[PDB]
Amino acid sequence: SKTITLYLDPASLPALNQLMDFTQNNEDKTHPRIFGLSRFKIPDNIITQYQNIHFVELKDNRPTEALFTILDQYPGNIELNIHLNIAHSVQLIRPILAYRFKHLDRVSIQQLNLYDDGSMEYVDLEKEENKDISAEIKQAEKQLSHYLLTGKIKFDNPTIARYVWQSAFPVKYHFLSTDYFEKAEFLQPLKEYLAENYQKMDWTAYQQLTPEQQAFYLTLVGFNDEVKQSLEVQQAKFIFTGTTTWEGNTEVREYYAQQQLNLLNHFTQAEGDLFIGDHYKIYFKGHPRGGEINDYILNNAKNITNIPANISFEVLMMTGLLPDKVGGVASSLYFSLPKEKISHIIFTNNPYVKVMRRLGIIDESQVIFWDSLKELG
Ligand SMILES: Nc1ccn([C@@H]2O[C@H](COP(=O)(O)O)[C@@H](O)[C@H]2O)c(=O)n1
Repeated sequence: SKTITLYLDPASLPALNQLMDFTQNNEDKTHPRIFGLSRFKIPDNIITQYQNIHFVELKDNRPTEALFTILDQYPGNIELNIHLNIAHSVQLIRPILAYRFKHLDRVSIQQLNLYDDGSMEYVDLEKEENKDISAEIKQAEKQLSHYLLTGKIKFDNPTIARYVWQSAFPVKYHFLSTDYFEKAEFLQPLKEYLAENYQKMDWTAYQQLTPEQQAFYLTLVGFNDEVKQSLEVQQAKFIFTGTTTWEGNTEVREYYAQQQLNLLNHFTQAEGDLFIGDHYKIYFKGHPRGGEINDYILNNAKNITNIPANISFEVLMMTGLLPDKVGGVASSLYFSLPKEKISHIIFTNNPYVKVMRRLGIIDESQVIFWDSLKELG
């Protein structure tokens, strides 16, 4: 049989890891590959070097039936090597299971590689604090069994169902935070259940690539020379991190733009509650989905250097280009940021807060929210 590798991710963290996997394997120019990465366009110069390389759109967190046409090109026995986003794993593998169903003799699942979406997994697990995890796991395994057998999705506990793929396939999980699993006492039954099927995301993998593969990887994530250089200057550096909002509105986006500009000034103005001192060069790392929110900071702020919003913050870590201090709105990027580089984390009782306090990312101090900082200026 042939092995076909599928890389599916609507978000960004998993994509970063999958792109690394691609890079690590990039010597093989003919291994069938199917990219379903909503946030990363593989440039055409790289595309033209590979054969049997395919692309599928995602819609509603699942590949479209365009996937069937790709797969039909491989008439032999095929084994599926699948990389997914943990939070949306159930939906992302739905059409693959559907296709498998129409082709039992030829199509089988080799294994699954699951990666965290971000803070979302943790916030959702935090909400199961009061439940009997052990009982929840068994229900999940049983319901997953029904899905695999009927194609129908029905989970009493959709959060816990994300973690029971062991019962069906060889799987490896890559967690943003292993600590959460090891330290949260109510999750001890999930931890033991997972046994040897998980590991921490290895942010040092980049260091082990050859220099040409590094240049290659940088092209996939879009970390160009111009950005690299401004982060190599020899001066004290602070990066303000932006956030965004789902709420496809305007009054909310606008409000978020205003508050985030205010939060910036609390960091950068002498009268601010968060004032960092006047010995740092200021940088802005807007949120990749910030849109107008990011424009708003660049249009109204003063002596600040922009790090193109599309570049995922974790790329700076991999390339060793982390600044001295990082501050801004609570974000998935703070789960992997070295502790001594945290200036201050602000939020917009609260499970996101509970998660970060449990992980020690924030202390017992007293959470600062958006709306408690006065309008400076
Ligand atoms: N200011 C920001 C915010 C998020 N991000 C990217 O978006 C991902 C998810 O972030 P949020 O949890 O903040 O939505 C982060 O892991 C990071 O890769 C960024 O690069 N810069």
